[PDB]
Amino acid sequence: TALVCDNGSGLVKAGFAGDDAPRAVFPSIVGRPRHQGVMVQKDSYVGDEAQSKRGILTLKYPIEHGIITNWDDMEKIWHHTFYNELRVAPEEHPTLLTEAPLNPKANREKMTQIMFETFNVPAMYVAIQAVLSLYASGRTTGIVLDSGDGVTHNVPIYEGYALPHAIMRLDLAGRDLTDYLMKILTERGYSFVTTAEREIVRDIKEKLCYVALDFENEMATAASSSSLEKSYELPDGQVITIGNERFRCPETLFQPSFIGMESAGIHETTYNSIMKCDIDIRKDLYANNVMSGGTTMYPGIADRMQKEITALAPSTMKIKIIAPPERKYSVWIGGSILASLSTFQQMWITKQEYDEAGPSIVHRKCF
Amino acid sequence: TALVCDNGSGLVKAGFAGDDAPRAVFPSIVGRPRHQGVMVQKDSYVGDEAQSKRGILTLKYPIEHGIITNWDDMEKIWHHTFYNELRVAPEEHPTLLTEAPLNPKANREKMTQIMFETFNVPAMYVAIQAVLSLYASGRTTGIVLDSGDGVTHNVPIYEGYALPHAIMRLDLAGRDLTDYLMKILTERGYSFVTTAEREIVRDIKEKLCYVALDFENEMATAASSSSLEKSYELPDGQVITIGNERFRCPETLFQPSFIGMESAGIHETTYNSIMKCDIDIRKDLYANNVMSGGTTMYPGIADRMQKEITALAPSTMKIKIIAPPERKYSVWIGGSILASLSTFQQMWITKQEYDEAGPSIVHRKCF
Amino acid sequence: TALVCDNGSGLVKAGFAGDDAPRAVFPSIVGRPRHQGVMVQKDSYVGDEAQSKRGILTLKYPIEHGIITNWDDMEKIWHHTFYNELRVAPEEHPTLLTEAPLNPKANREKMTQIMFETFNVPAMYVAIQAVLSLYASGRTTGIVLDSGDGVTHNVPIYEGYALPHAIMRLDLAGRDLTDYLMKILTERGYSFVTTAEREIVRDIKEKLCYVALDFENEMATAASSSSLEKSYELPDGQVITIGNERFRCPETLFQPSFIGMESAGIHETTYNSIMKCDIDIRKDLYANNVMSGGTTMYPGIADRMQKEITALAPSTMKIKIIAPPERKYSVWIGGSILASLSTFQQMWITKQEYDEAGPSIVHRKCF
Amino acid sequence: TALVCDNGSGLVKAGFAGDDAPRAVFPSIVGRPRHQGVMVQKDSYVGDEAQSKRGILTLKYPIEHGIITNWDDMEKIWHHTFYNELRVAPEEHPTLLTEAPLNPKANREKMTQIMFETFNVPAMYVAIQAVLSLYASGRTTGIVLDSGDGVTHNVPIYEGYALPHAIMRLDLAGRDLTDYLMKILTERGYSFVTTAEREIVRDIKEKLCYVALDFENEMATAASSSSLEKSYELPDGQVITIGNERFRCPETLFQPSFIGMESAGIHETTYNSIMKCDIDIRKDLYANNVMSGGTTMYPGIADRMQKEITALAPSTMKIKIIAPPERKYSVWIGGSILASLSTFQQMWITKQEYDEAGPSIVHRKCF
Amino acid sequence: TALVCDNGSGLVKAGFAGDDAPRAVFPSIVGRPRHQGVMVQKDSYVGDEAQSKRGILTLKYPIEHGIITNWDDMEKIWHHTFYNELRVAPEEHPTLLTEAPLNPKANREKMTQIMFETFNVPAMYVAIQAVLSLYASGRTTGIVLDSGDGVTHNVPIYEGYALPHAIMRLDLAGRDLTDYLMKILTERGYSFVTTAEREIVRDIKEKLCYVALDFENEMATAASSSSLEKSYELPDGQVITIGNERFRCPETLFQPSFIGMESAGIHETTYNSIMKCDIDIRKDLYANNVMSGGTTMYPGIADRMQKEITALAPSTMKIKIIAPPERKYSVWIGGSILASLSTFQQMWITKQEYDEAGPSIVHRKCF
Ligand SMILES: Nc1ncnc2c1ncn2[C@@H]1O[C@H](COP(=O)(O)OP(=O)(O)O)[C@@H](O)[C@H]1O
Ligand SMILES: Nc1ncnc2c1ncn2[C@@H]1O[C@H](COP(=O)(O)OP(=O)(O)O)[C@@H](O)[C@H]1O
Ligand SMILES: Nc1ncnc2c1ncn2[C@@H]1O[C@H](COP(=O)(O)OP(=O)(O)O)[C@@H](O)[C@H]1O
Ligand SMILES: Nc1ncnc2c1ncn2[C@@H]1O[C@H](COP(=O)(O)OP(=O)(O)O)[C@@H](O)[C@H]1O
Ligand SMILES: Nc1ncnc2c1ncn2[C@@H]1O[C@H](COP(=O)(O)OP(=O)(O)O)[C@@H](O)[C@H]1O
Ligand SMILES: [Ca+2]
Ligand SMILES: [Ca+2]
Ligand SMILES: [Ca+2]
Ligand SMILES: [Ca+2]
Ligand SMILES: [Ca+2]
Repeated sequence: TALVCDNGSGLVKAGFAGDDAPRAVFPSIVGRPRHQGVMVQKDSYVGDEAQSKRGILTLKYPIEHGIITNWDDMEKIWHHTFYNELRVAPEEHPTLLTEAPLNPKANREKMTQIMFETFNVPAMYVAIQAVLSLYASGRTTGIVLDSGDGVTHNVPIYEGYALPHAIMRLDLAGRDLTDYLMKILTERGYSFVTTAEREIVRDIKEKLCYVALDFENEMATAASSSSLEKSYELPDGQVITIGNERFRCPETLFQPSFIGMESAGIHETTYNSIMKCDIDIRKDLYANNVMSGGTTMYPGIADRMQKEITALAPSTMKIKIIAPPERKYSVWIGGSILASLSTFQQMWITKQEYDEAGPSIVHRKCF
Repeated sequence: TALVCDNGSGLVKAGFAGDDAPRAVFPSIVGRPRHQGVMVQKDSYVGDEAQSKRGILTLKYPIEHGIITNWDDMEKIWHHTFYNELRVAPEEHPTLLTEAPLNPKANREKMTQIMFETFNVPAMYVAIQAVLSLYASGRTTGIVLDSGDGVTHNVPIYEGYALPHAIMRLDLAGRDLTDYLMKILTERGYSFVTTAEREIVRDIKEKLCYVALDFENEMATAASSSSLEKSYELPDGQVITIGNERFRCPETLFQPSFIGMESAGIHETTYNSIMKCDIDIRKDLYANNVMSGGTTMYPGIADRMQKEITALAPSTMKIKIIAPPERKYSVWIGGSILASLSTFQQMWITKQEYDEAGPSIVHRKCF
Repeated sequence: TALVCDNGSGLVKAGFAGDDAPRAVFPSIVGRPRHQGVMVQKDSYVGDEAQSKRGILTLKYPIEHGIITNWDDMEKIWHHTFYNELRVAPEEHPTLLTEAPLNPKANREKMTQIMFETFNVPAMYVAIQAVLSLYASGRTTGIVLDSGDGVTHNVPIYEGYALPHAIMRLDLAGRDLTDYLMKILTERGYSFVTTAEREIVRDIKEKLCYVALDFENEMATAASSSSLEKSYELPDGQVITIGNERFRCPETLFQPSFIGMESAGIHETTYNSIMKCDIDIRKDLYANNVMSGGTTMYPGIADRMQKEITALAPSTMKIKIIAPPERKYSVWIGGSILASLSTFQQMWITKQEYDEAGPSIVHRKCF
Repeated sequence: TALVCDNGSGLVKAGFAGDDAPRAVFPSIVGRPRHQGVMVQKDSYVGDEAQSKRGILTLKYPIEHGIITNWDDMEKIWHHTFYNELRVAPEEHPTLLTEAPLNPKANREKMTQIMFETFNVPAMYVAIQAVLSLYASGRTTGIVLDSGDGVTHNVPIYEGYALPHAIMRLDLAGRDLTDYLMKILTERGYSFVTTAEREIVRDIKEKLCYVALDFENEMATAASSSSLEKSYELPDGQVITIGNERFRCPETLFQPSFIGMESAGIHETTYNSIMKCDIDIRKDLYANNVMSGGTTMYPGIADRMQKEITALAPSTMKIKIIAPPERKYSVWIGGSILASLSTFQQMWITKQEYDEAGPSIVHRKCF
Repeated sequence: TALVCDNGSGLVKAGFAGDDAPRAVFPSIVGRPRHQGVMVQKDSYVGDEAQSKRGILTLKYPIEHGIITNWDDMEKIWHHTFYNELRVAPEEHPTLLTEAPLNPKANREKMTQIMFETFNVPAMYVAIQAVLSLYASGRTTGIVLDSGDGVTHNVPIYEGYALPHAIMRLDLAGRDLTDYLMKILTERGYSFVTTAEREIVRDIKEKLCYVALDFENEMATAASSSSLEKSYELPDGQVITIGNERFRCPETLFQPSFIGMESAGIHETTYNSIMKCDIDIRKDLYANNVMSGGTTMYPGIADRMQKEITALAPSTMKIKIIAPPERKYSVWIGGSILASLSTFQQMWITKQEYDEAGPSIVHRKCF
């Protein structure tokens, strides 16, 4: 059976092809002790173990904005995934990996070299995340908006054909929203600075943040009463209360100037991607906006996207946002479907054709 | 076998590693005759012999506030410990010594030079007292409050890692409480002035003093009736009676302004040490307050610490004070466990590496 | 004429706009008697009077890390500043106040409410300290590194435009270095514990501490000879000698792990702030590193910053550290220039627009 | 007008507030006949009358070491003071009384009960003797060394604030020196045994004893020649000659081991009191050593104290001993100043607040 | 062999060291003829010869109250002791002499000068009588009450250390009791006036006097019946009868006011000496009251001392009076033990060190 490993900037989603859910979901973090040991303990911790000991660790993400920046730490995470989480021998399982579009070419070349020389997989494949999200929705046409921890990207697909010139990629996703929430939480006197405290702010974001339908009207409501304020208990028992920060943090997705970026929000980027496509397919793309990734899980984000794109598109077009309840795992679920197709069993990069072409084989066999 | 010698400001606790109790416990005192001998007697007396002849001696503690101030007298005490109490040859026993944190560096350097050049030990090691107390409790996480005769100090440890920036040290312990009891005993007309009479007041403190749960409510009870008053027979048959002095003396631990100190009490110091630690480990520290040392042996001190820290900590935190019945010997018991570990046998400072680095070897091998 | 009051965590710098130096510079401290008065004396002392009577006082800083934590004590300091130091009526002087960036919003709201309701100023304004430092240097472009007693912060400014997303703030400044010096002075047997003795250590720091160009090479020099050791006479005539503590204390600015912080040093933070800025302005920022505040007054800190940033920046960039000799008062001097500009006279928050908008007016009129 | 009564162990100093000298100075003695009356005389004699009839009386001091041990005899002395010496009605005069610090609490409680119930004073107050000595010197800062007939005590005061934890009390004063002189006078064959003869030795002490600057060098001078020997005529015409006894008797103040005491001399005790004070006030205490009491009236004691403290203090400190010529009455003179202050008229313990609180009112109204 | 000469006020006890009893015991008297010789006899008689011819002699004691008042007569007694009683050459025997404590310094200086220049002893030593009594009892701890013919003195010794400040000396002993018995014998009409008749009264005292357990109850018994009356035959055959004089004479030891002295009795003096000692040794002193000297030989004096001290001491203390049957010679027996110790042979004052230091050598070599 094939292995499906979705190495996100934030989480590792790993499992076996054919299943309906990832078997192993854990943070893509490596932690190392920052204090001195006095009781006569490992050199580093990975995943959930690093998350539970984060009080005495410095946490490092080896993947930033979909790009692997620390290959020694990324090998620790893959090793932890295969041997400790899946408890499997990689030498007998074809491994399907994922990647954001418009990534550096050396990224997937080094992924290929490590899978074939360090883990000795029989075959591997690198798919594009947004394409897998369309497999999970059971569609062959649609513009996918995938937003994870590192990258937000749009990929328009029509009848199984990608329009690569219309692919959009924005280096603004969950981790940037977490950093922004940390910044605006200082307005109320709350100081989160360490990498461990960043994990606390991320949990605050996932529980209390939501997308306002009308941002300026929501800002007036939060300034007139405390009906929007909610409380959250920190790990040490302290209770913090946040008001408009709940919807100001996800508003960065629609107004990237909040964090100093010049790019347009995800609604304009989606519309700009559709407008780069041929005029005869735009109507089908307007009706099949597929959202995937953890950053699309904010309450109200589908209604806001619906409202924003409707204002940009012609009035006669039917705008439909497809937001499945399980869209946090759409990339893995789509990869599980793809790796189980009988038509896909010819698409694997085998060890034989890697030995005669080097790691550059991945560029002429994977989109 | 290894020797474990806990040189406290008040008592010497010495024994062999692997045992469950110190073999030799005696006062860390040197006494010299202050009168003229007329019957044709030693130049000085050490330990229990000085305590039994204290009527004609001036008693001197060579260790004050965990710092050895008289090295000639300290050598007499170590000599008495090895040859008279343990009856052992130090040249064939690795010796584990203890020290309070944040001590002067010359203190443990001169300890190393004396052990290697005067007693010619094969190896030695200087541990921190609070760390050894955590070994004795069988824990790897907790904030240790060790209070002996000289020093009260807090050391937070999480998963075997010390947080040195959160270590607190207060030069207020048993000997300061004894001096304060001597002062407030003059309110009833009892005058203790000599060093021998200070030993009598110390015995009064250990037998009659206790910690009040509510100090101001206890002061009103002692002022309304004599139900709190207790009697004590002096060595010469005189009987003294003390009332609120029983709980006013240990109250100095929680209100150091009684003796003119500006520092906060041991409850606030414990809380300040926890608040200096990372927020993700505070909950485990709140549940693992370990008390050790003779000054934590007052009846009611665990209930008072529980009450005081609960008022400082958030209401959802579970405050648990660990006060073992044998906590007066926790430092020695922990040192006996550490010196018996197979993983510790590489941590000794051997005579070979001392001959090539001098006494400064102790700073890069001992915490 | 306008009043310029720079309320630092450590010092109050106050004076009149148009002058070239603050008229009143005194410690931002409130002292209260901790002993019992027996001679038939005020309830509290402020500023220089508290510093001269500190032997019998407990000293409190109302501002910690640029945040006012005791508003009753802060009102005493402002009252002392206006009526006793400047000897002025605040009801007839617009008051320019300063603040660190990324402060809690309630801080400058309560500053506005006190200035308008307690002191009844006609107008006020809250400026950012680093921006004022750029006014003092006569520049419109540069990255300001301001480090006082409470906060170290970087603000990059290009052609008069701030890049707020690149603003960095580190809660590590002079007071943390003083606390660290107090800790490592115990290595030589010197014990400073009281708030009054902390003022002695601060004076030791300002006179003997310096920044080593190469820290590890300086540590080897101090360990081989006593050429680096210097003496200092305490107020009671005792003489202390310190060696490597002279440069170990300021080294915390470049290695915050000395005090248990995870953040990067001030050189990496400066470089990270420049790298967050647009690529077209980085060359001008590299050539205009402006240092201000008392914590940048260590001998050798400009040469060390020059060396550290040069190692981080590309080799073709010209790194220039601007360290004026009067940079301890740059914030006040810049505020004196700003409050005297004819273009600034429209920027004041007047009492009229405060009466119709409440203290929240300060957020939409002050950066 | 207020009455100022300084009840010393040796002398009663009584007078009216506002005066510059006590009106009544007489010995605090009660004498009773020890022989049989044959001529057909009182039951007891008080003060100067007991001193003139001491040949046929047994003399008793009701105050020993500042503690009233015979309350029936002490009432006789107070009665003699009010009605026979001052010739006044105590029911119309507030009475200021004095006491040594660290006295039993029952001492000043019974003083309060007798003044309010036996003599029916309208108001009373119990001051500390050393504090009054500082009033007499016109100072608000200084360490007072008061040594009378019963108690030697040090009280450091800074800016009107006492440091109670630094108060030192030594039960070694004039009466112990008299007893020691009686003992060493037997070396020359002179035998004084009765209580009446003790009064003769006291007069010898006050006339011939002095403090040697260098004791061992003075002992060699007295052993080589008779230049130090002086004569004294006893009441019966016999002439005695004393040599080194002149300076051996006051040397007990600096070497209390002469009379079997373990405590340090008055110079070390003064230095130990200063060293218990905060480091920032020690320089002012070194320059303001105030001496008071009859036992500081030995010729050369200020030069000896100056020499001894200079050897203990750092070389850069300026040691200044303040020894007024009228320092034998400093306690009374200071009490006369205090009782005449307009600010003190609220400090009296009135009869009204004594009737509602009992004699325990004196503890919460008097230091 | 060494000579041990105990020169008491009443008797000379002389012998050789190592023996268990003095070889020569005779009265310390010199008699001279007071009538005219008519038969054609010495100029003076010494010792037993003076006692047998006392009818025609005037008897003189050269020692009064332990002080040699007639040095020409004392030389006659020493000459009689060496040549007539011991029949020995003093030039070949080290001589141990005794003395009461608190004696004039010239007394033992002139003893040293006479022994070295008149008798030319090779070495000599002056011991304290009470210390020798403790040697005789085989103890190293105890308070010795030695009462001879001239002096009653208490010396507390603990573990071989004397407490000189607690030494008590009372110039009331056997000779004062003899004089008092002579006075109260006139109540019955018996007149003894001459020095020879004083020797008769002394013999009456030694045979008939005893100490009453309860004095006032014994006085009532003697006044109701004649059961206490005893008879005594004078040398001329006359028979005298005495009643309450038997116990009134020794009662002066417990009530010195009988002879006009102000001092306390021997029981209070013993208790006052113990109370001057450190509190930790009082229990051992209470259990080791050693009595010595001829004046402690009255029947019932140990039971009376036991009863009197028990009433003064705390009820939990065990009072034990050690009264050996041979305690009349305890000083000599102890001196015989001391002079025979091998450790004492370095303590002698030799003729060599006397020739270089003069008679003042005795003060820095003898206690
Ligand atoms: N309920 C939620 N609301 C908002 N954000 C969420 C929620 N759940 C997860 N996220 C965010 O989604 C991001 C990563 O999710 P995921 O789609 O797995 O991306 P990746 O594949 O990069 O790990 C994280 O930054 C996380 O904060
Ligand atoms: N039962 C008790 N109650 C109160 N204090 C005690 C008790 N037992 C011992 N102590 C105090 O503990 C102090 C020293 O104990 P210890 O922990 O051995 O410290 P150290 O290691 O410094 O000798 C002494 O000052 C003693 O007075
Ligand atoms: N010469 C110096 N060397 C090192 N530090 C100094 C020097 N002078 C002042 N400082 C430090 O600067 C800090 C505060 O200076 P300042 O810039 O006025 O800050 P603030 O505005 O917070 O008062 C103090 O902590 C002080 O110790
Ligand atoms: N000139 C002097 N020299 C030495 N001692 C003196 C002199 N005058 C008085 N004294 C001593 O001072 C003591 C008491 O003086 P005082 O200060 O009045 O004390 P108190 O208040 O206890 O009576 C007496 O013991 C006396 O012997
Ligand atoms: N049995 C006795 N009862 C009472 N007193 C006695 C007795 N025997 C001797 N004494 C008295 O003891 C005194 C001297 O005895 P001793 O101890 O030898 O003293 P010293 O050494 O002064 O001669 C004499 O005064 C004598 O009266
Ligand atoms: Ca993803
Ligand atoms: Ca200890
Ligand atoms: Ca500042
Ligand atoms: Ca006095
Ligand atoms: Ca005798």
